Amino acid sequence: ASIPSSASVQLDSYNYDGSTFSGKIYVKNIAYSKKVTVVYADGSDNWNNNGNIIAASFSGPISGSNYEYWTFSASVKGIKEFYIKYEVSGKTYYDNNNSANYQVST
Ligand SMILES: OC[C@H]1O[C@H](O[C@H]2[C@H](O)[C@@H](O)[C@@H](O[C@H]3[C@H](O)[C@@H](O)[C@@H](O[C@H]4[C@H](O)[C@@H](O)[C@@H](O[C@H]5[C@H](O)[C@@H](O)[C@@H](O[C@H]6[C@H](O)[C@@H](O)[C@@H](O[C@H]7[C@H](O)[C@@H](O)[C@@H](O)O[C@@H]7CO)O[C@@H]6CO)O[C@@H]5CO)O[C@@H]4CO)O[C@@H]3CO)O[C@@H]2CO)[C@H](O)[C@@H](O)[C@@H]1O
Repeated sequence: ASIPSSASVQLDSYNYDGSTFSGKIYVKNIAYSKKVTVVYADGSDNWNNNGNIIAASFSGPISGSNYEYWTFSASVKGIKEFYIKYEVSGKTYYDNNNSANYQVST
């Protein structure tokens, strides 16, 4: 029911199974073609040069607003933390939980 005040992209929710990492993200609908991904760090907290990636996809719009929902679920066996990246209209935005990124306590 609650949504982002101003961010172009912001984390709705996330979860880890031990097996599987999933979640939802708030995306500001600024242009039609989008690219929203989650980039996480090693079970050893290694970023692999931003290479541990997980593509999210459009799930549904949020009525009464200029924001929408994207979802991500994938199989991951080792993960310490992550951040969210968003590209549209040649611009990039990020959700890095105010530079600390999101820790996954597994
Ligand atoms: O794998 C299949 C498919 O993958 C890609 O498509 C992705 C998008 O990349 C991704 O962003 C997401 O789209 C969501 C979006 O996030 C939501 O906001 C919503 O979209 C709204 C949108 O916000 C509205 O503004 C409105 O869109 C207008 C648009 O503003 C206007 O420009 C025009 O769109 C044309 C566009 O400019 C052209 O580039 C072109 O694009 C074509 C591709 O060329 C063609 O190959 C094929 O993919 O279809 C594309 C779109 O048809 O033509 C566009 C029109 O034909 O008009 C639109 C309205 O038609 O409305 C939409 C809501 O309808 O929802 C979308 C998803 O529903 O998810 C999609 C789907 O996976 C990749 O871009 C695409 O090429 C691949 O086929």
